Amino acid sequence: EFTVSTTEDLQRYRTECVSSLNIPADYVEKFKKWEFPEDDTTMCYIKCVFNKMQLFDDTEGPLVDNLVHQLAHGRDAEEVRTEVLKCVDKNTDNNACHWAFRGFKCFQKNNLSLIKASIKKD
Repeated sequence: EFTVSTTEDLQRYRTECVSSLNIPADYVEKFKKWEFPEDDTTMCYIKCVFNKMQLFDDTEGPLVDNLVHQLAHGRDAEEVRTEVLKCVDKNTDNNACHWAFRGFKCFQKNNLSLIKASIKKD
């Protein structure tokens, strides 16, 4: 089942991906600041994190229902879906790392932020 990711999920996934991909220390510092070079190391890191957040599958590609759940904060879901779908394409160069990262870049361009604050009516 799909659950939305928080900052703490992201921190755990970063740690796991850094370990499993043997990411160099200097990349880790950038990643902690949410700064992402457009190189293979970084693109495969983004795929790894999106995999773990169930936002991207290496065969099916971007996972739209899950992305909408992650992005919408329970509001304007059909509008969010419209925006997400603009960012969905096929694996045109047969590199799942590039595929995932292309999605991410399109999210950034369209102001679709996967990790946002939430105000709770207490």
